[PDB]
Amino acid sequence: MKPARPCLVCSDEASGCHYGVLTCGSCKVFFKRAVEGQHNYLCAGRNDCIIDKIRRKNCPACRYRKCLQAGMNLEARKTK
Amino acid sequence: MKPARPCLVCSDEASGCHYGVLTCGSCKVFFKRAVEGQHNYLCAGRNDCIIDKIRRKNCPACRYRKCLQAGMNLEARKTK
DNA sequence: CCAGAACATCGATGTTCTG
DNA sequence: CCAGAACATCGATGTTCTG
Ligand SMILES: [Zn+2]
Ligand SMILES: [Zn+2]
Ligand SMILES: [Zn+2]
Ligand SMILES: [Zn+2]
Repeated sequence: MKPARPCLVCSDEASGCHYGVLTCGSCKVFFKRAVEGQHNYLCAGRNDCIIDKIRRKNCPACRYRKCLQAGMNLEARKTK
Repeated sequence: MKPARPCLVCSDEASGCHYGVLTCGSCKVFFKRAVEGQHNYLCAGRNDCIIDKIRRKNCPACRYRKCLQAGMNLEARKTK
């Protein structure tokens, strides 16, 4: 049992730099899926929901904001 | 005077009087499924999300709770 | 009419592979 | 090493059916 190396968006076990920030493998494909298309989702609360290995599923909206705020960007850990 | 036409739990068009309250196809099933099944429903906000035709999938814990506040009951009968 | 079973669909996640 | 396709298995959800 590992000392956590925590994903900057959800606190679950990071897996490497993904799109510019340490993150587990789910935020990587979440973000990739988010940016490419229609992220018009709505918060059921007050635009500030907690996140954590269970609750990242609850609010897509907040999760997308947490990706942005932590610096994820597509042509990063890449090109120019 | 009373709203008859829409779901008491998510404001989607009701399908008849299920387990005690005017409701839709979904909250009916959801309700039974809540009570009987063992789950993990965890609010990510403050235990007061807006449950509606689209944010209802976001917090099932709050859907459940809205269902008990509104009157749904399992041993509750039939017949118009 | 309604409860409840069936059926079908949503989508997150995890793996392994290439370049 | 990361990006990003493929393809899998699930849990949660939701609609239409049949008694
Ligand atoms: Zn994460
Ligand atoms: Zn939120
Ligand atoms: Zn409903
Ligand atoms: Zn909630």
